[PDB]
Amino acid sequence: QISVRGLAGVENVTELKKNFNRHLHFTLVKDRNVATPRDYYFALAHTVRDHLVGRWIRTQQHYYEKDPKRIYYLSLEFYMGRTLQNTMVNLALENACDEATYQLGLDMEELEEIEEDAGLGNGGLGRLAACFLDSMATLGLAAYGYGIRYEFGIFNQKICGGWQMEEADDWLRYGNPWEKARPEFTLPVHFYGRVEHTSQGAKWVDTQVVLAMPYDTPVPGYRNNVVNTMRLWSAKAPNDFNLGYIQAVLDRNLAENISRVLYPNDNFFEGKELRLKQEYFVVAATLQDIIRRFKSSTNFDAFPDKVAIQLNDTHPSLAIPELMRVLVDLERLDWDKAWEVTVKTCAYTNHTVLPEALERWPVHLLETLLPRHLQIIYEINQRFLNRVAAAFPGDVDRLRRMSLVEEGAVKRINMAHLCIAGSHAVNGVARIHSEILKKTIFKDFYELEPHKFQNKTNGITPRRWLVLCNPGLAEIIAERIGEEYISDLDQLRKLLSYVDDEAFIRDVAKVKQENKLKFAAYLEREYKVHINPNSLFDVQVKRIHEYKRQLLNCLHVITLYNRIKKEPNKFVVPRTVMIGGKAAPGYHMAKMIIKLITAIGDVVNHDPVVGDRLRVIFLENYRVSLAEKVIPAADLSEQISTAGTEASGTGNMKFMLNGALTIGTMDGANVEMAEEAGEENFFIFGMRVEDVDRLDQRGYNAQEYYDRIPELRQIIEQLSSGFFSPKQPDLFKDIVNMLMHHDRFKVFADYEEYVKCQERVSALYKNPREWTRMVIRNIATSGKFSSDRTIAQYAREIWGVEPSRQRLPA
Amino acid sequence: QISVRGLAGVENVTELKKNFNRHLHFTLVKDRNVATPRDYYFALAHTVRDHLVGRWIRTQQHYYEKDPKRIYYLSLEFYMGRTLQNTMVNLALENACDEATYQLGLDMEELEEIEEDAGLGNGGLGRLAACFLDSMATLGLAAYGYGIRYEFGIFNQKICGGWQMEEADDWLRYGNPWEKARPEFTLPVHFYGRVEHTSQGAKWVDTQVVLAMPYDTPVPGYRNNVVNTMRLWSAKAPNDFNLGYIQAVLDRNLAENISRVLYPNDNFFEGKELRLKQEYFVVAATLQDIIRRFKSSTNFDAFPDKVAIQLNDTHPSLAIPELMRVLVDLERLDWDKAWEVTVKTCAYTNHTVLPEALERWPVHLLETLLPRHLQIIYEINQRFLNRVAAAFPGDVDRLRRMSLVEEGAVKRINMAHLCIAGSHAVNGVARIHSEILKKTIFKDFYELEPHKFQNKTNGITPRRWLVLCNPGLAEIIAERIGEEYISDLDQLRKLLSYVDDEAFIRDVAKVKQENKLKFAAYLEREYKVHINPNSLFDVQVKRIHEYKRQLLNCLHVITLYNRIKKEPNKFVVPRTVMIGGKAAPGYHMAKMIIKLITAIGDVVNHDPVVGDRLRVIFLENYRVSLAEKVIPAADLSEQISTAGTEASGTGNMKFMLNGALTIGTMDGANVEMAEEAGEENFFIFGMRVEDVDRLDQRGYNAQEYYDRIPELRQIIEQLSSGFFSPKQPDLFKDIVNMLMHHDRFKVFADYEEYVKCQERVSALYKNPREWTRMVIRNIATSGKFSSDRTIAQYAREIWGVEPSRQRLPA
Ligand SMILES: CCCC#Cc1cn([C@@H]2O[C@H](CO)[C@@H](O)[C@H](O)[C@H]2O)c(=O)[nH]c1=O
Ligand SMILES: CCCC#Cc1cn([C@@H]2O[C@H](CO)[C@@H](O)[C@H](O)[C@H]2O)c(=O)[nH]c1=O
Repeated sequence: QISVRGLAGVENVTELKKNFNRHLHFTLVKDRNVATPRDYYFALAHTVRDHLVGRWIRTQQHYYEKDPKRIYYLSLEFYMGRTLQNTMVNLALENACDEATYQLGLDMEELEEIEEDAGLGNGGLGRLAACFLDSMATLGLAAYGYGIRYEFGIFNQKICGGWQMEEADDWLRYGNPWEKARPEFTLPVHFYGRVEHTSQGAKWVDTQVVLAMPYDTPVPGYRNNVVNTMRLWSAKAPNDFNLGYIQAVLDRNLAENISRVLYPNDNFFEGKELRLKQEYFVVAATLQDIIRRFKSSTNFDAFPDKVAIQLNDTHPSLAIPELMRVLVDLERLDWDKAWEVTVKTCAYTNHTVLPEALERWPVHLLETLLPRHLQIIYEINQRFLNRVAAAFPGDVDRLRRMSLVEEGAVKRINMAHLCIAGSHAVNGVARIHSEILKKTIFKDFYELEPHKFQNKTNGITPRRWLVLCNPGLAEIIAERIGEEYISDLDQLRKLLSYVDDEAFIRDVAKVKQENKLKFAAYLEREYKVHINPNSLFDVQVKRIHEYKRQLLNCLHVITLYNRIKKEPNKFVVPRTVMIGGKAAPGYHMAKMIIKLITAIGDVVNHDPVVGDRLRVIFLENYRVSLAEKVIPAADLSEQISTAGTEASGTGNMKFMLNGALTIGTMDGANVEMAEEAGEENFFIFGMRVEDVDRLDQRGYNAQEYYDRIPELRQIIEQLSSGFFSPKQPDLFKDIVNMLMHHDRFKVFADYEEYVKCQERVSALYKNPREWTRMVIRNIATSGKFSSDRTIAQYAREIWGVEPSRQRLPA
Repeated sequence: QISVRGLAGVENVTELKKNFNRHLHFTLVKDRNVATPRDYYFALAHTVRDHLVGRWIRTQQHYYEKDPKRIYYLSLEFYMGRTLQNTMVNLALENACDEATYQLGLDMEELEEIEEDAGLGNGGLGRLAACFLDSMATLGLAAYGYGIRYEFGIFNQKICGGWQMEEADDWLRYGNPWEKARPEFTLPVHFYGRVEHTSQGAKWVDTQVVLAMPYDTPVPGYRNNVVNTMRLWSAKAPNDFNLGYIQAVLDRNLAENISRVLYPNDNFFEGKELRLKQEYFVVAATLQDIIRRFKSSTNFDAFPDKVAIQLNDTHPSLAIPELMRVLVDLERLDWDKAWEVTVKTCAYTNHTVLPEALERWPVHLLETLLPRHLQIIYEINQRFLNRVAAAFPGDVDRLRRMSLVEEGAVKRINMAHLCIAGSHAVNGVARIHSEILKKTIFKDFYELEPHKFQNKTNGITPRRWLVLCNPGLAEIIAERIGEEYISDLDQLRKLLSYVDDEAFIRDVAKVKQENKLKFAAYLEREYKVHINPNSLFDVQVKRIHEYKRQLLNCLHVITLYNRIKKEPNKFVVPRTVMIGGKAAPGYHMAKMIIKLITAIGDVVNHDPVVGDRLRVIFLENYRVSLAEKVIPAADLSEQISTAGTEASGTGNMKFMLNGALTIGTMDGANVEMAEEAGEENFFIFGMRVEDVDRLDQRGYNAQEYYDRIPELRQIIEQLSSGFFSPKQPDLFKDIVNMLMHHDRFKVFADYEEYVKCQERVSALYKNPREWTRMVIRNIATSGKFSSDRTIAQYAREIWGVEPSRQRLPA
């Protein structure tokens, strides 16, 4: 069908069809009279997985023989999504399977829709993990993702009467054809117990044992025959466990609960024991696996030349005292030497500066659960604070600020402080974010060790986020410049000499129109909701958080509605405003925000005066596979975090890649996107970081905006008075209250400039042709935002390994 | 190698080898450098399972087209053991795989040893289920086993300092290649709630929902290409379940605990809620599956002509009120008609008369858990007691004795009474057992409905219990008479004209000698224990229970030991006495018995005066696959239950089939075995049933035996005084106590006659040739004890279907 989806050679198609029928008969134990479309999905999925395995085995073999430095990416989240289409794209099988399945009388696309998302993440942090893995394999690095195999991932979101309801995400119900259980590599992990001191050193004893059983998932590189491994641990009880006989067997579940469920908090710390067990679990089991692999090559000086461990935020920060524990207590190296190895091995990536998101573990927790690690942490803190003392003599306030140990109410360990002390490199995830670390929360650490601090601006994989979700756009780009851009995204610059080409202008507009027709139809079929496809598609999708200011967007929507009612017969550029995202379960304000959005939709969508000029849709169950549909269909990308709060953002990059214009604050990667496209090709508004700081020190008084801006006062009164909630007049008193008296994110301060920048957007949209040329200018400069670039920088500047675009033999 | 294991045709062997390598590469994702013998087992197992599936699909299809009456065997236990070798035997693949694996440089036998037993049963009742399934498939009946898929089966037994220790049997750890999950046929099952009465009839509401997910296991017939289905249900939570978010997800395990673990009590009732949930669960989910299958053929008069449900004891007795519930509350048939259908559909098999084993459920339990079923039960009891009243007017004591409802302390439902009332046929499991039912516990029910009562003497499958475990013996039998006996065991009679053939005598003795050498070597390799293979192998293996009188055997062993010490230089026929079996966890006396046995072994096995004349070995972890090794190696089979307590026994049959002589009481099937072999070819001793009854009514006084039998007094004093437990002189005071004052099983009363019958055994053993001719006479008359005969009788006399030895096409 389309040229970027590979060859459909007669030999391949005939071969695919017979393996499909074999799996249906032998693996699935069905015949064609009883098979449902789900069985068809599995047969296709098993048939596609056969193509990986040979490559997977050879790649693991090549690494054994060639013995390169290995990268270990430790993360509590891997937000993978579906694997089938991605696997086909990376093996060039897409058109062959399309053809093969067509001939069997099946629709491949209808089959793809049956696959469950692997939702083993919350949002951006877990999704960066997934892009990173795809990029490591594409660049031929000998790289292993390590995490937890959660039985339940991020919950499924349902809306009932405008409120979010949470349902268990039972993603394994039908089986997962992508994983291979490896019970032969089960490893013990210890908890509780106590520390004995001997002649021979410390010993950790009387521990409970949880077993960690690994599951391997293949991660294929783009068309290079590399297939790396994502290893996820599952918790299993030992067999003498407790060993009522009955009750002892039933209690085996208290051990296995460690890997049962992903914690649904995003940018918010919760200090729960079960979460700490999860953190230790992945770290303890992964380090033994790493040491084991290293011993099959006694002399640990070469350890840092054979091993890099990346920490995906502070979730796996216990890797640091754990590496020490093993090195000092079990291998019996002296402190100083183990410490050199540790620092040289480990590196730390920070993903936020929000105070409520940082990990600070109560000492009484570590004390019970991990008494040895606490001793090690105390020792680390003591020797660290002696370097600080020595370099800044007499500065006693520095010592209390830098301490890994926080005093006060209950003593806590600051886990970020631990990571900085124990890593040779620390990085933020966009340039402005990295500067903020150096200027604010990590300032003291920077003056002590400037050479640790770096930036590695985030990116996204152009395989999932362009080829896979947007084949139409990929195809027209490939007609003009070839296919090489898919693994070298900088090549999109060449699209700049097509900015005045009339055929290209029309092709970009045509693709966008198709994606919108397809998305509108998906809204009607799967959610009985009616949208006008000629409207501007104004979309904000990401987790629900006050810092992301979904509330700012709400105020704009209500403003547009009020203007329509004031002058009904005046022309306005019509929009569909879509907003989506999950709220963490205990986060009451986020849940109120979701309810406000649908309340606004109840009023606006049923006003006959509005017609099809304005539509407000809340997109249910936002997740990876829903992003692959809505992103290509969007015209305006909303990236409107208060400046200084969005560390980087990655959705922003998804939208730029796929031909939507961006309205955004100078926050996070937005600053670098605008700089790449040129600020003229970007809808920038609102306070900079500097302005936010000026307003803080003076005092943020919301009443001031409410007094000076009549459009805003009318919205607040409408909110206060029951206009959007006629049966519960006082439903939104929490929101108005926070807006008026405790807004940490200054929603009013950006309101005026946001509404005005929004009119500039509608104006550009009235001129289809200039809208599209600006789109071409975005797409054409999105190259920097490939995770291949991000990973090459990690490889050269942190891991000390060289990337490779070379094919391995087939 | 041996002719009964099929052809090894060049085409088959070449084909087997390539599928083996395919599975190793594609299913297991290993290559030959990294594979361990466990991977080899799996590759063989997957390669063998491919041969079933085509047959499995065609058999399920044939039943759809031909629409015969279906048999449903409902049981809480399926004691399957290993599947690989059995599968090869039934498909005639054994020598081909042997050859195929030989050429790949593997030992098939070493591979077979890696398979976990499916220990989803306790002992004889669960094992009869397994023989029955094999026989139903061999006889071409359209028959389905239904049960629970336990995550943990009967516990693994370890001995630590002579005491039993219990370990979780984690049989699924590595996966089960034999089962196919079928999550598409998940069914809801209800609990708790309450009953509402409407205009329209009763409604059961406000229930908790547990989902039942089915797993299908193939059951292949012998060489006839029939492959039937064993369907086992797993408990799953619904997704809105509880829906802390965290805690709600973790609590999903309270629902799934239903299928977590098999209750380890054998011949002992425990009234625990979790057990009742298990019973309802299998019954509720199986009946919907049955009704569903029946509707794909509204008029329920034909239901009994399309469906038979066998109840494997009273465990699934709730099938009766449940069938009523569905028929009356959901299909809205009137009471009388639903009741006719129910009785005509259901039949009940009783497996014991022991009072402590019978199920009597406290009403307060059914009331909370199954309020509707209780109402239905009350109604059943009322209409039943009106037939009784009408047929025996004024007999008020009969009414209290026959009531499904027992009065007293706490009210209970007698589940046996329910089964008799609601079934068209009730059967015991051996002739004497069936007469006892008619004369004692079910006498009143018999006078009301004589036509319900039948006998169906148990049997065992000659495929597992001869061909599979004893190929040597099968081969020499086949040389003389052909192969047809394997599915027509009555043909072994022909062996009678070989009783005076010198070559046959030597071949039978030679096989026995081989099995003993092989078993002795298995004892040294796997348990570092040293045995003399020229000794008589005296074996008692079965669950540990006072009724089975392992204690009687102990007294004999101690007697032999004391005779040796009295006259050390007198010749005695040397023996290895092996005793094995599991004790239920809370059954203190059974655990004392195990400890006594090993205590006897500590003394006897280290006395230099004894030499290798007497050895006492306790066989650890007795289970199905350990039975397939020890049974063919045995000379004397010990079947020594007090007369009237062993309903049938089936081990007894295993041993007769495999060339051991039997020492036994006239109990259970022993009566019919002796009658088939001739009492001269059998070592019968002790009280008959009549004698036991005479002693009861007079009073059993143990002191009397202790006063008259000096050999016995010496054993008791030795026990009392610390001879067998030097460090805890009083260790066995519980045993001596029970023996002296509360023996419900009259161990002393049979002691004298047992010791004397034992000397007669040693005497016959001194003359190898006459020992062997007696063996030939046993083997040759074991035909009656084929479960094919048992099942043909169930088919003709209860189910109303005709068996079929016809091959289905390949
Ligand atoms: C203990 C660690 C806590 C921190 C954090 C988190 C950061 N990010 C996102 O991480 C994404 C990947 O770097 C960024 O693009 C985005 O700006 C940022 O909010 C998340 O999506 N969730 C988080 O919990
Ligand atoms: C509620 C039902 C209770 C009863 C019973 C049981 C019977 N049998 C055995 O069932 C075997 C199969 O019929 C017999 O050979 C044997 O004599 C008998 O003890 C068991 O092995 N376990 C039992 O629990």
